[PDB]
Amino acid sequence: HWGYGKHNGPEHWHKDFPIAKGERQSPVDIDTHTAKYDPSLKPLSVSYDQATSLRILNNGHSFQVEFDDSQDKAVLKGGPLDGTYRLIQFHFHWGSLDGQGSEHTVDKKKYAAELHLVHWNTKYGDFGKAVQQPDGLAVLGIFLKVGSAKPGLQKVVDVLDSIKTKGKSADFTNFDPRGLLPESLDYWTYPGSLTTPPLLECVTWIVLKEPISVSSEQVLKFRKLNFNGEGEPEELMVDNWRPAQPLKNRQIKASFK
Ligand SMILES: CC(=O)/N=c1\sc(S(N)(=O)=O)nn1C
Ligand SMILES: [Zn+2]
Repeated sequence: HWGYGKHNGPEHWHKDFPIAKGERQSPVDIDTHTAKYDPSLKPLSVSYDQATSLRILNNGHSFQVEFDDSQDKAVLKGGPLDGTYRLIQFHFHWGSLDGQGSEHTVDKKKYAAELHLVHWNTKYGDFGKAVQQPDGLAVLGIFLKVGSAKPGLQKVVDVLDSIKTKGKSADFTNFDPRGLLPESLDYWTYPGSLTTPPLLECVTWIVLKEPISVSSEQVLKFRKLNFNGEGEPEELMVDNWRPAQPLKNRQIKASFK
């Protein structure tokens, strides 16, 4: 099975998922001096006031918080998007050390972690259909840097002990994802892919310029999770990030000058 270890990590994925060597793979390095300002780009519209969180799960590759996406409760619109995209879950990627952990890089700089807010395009009716379309998903990427604690993240950090191993889940209601956003919504955007298998090239990536800061104690907690299931030999959940992929025939656009 695929993973992030030496024998089943990102450089092995292409044997089971040949699109790994595809034309619009993610993540990528964002070169700030060659990104193109596009003033036709609209401001992002984030409407999370009615979000309904349900559950948090250790999926063996990360942990994810799931939302009710049965109606237009929490949606993303605007930006480079046409149409409305519903939030279905968020998850993180992080490192073993503070100098690594993000998937995207900015002028080759890595961040300590990267938050992904995953949304799907409601014109396709459900998530499984949306991933088969080039404009099926929109993922909001937010960088984490180590510094001062983020209050809005503590409720997440506090329940990780209850989902330590693969396949564990816990009730996680009334979580407000607005507490995870930076102050500014300026962004870069490019067409790309899911960054874990099946690596489908169905994503409009929206990567926020401004990182959020978390404390060392907060990220430490991330690092105490386990890839393994209960009763199995312990393998700490760290470095669950894919390296930057070739940009190839793509342009990164910026919403800001
Ligand atoms: C949200 C979901 O069900 N899946 C995902 S989201 C994703 S990511 N990391 O956001 O590009 N990769 N995969 C496989
Ligand atoms: Zn992700």
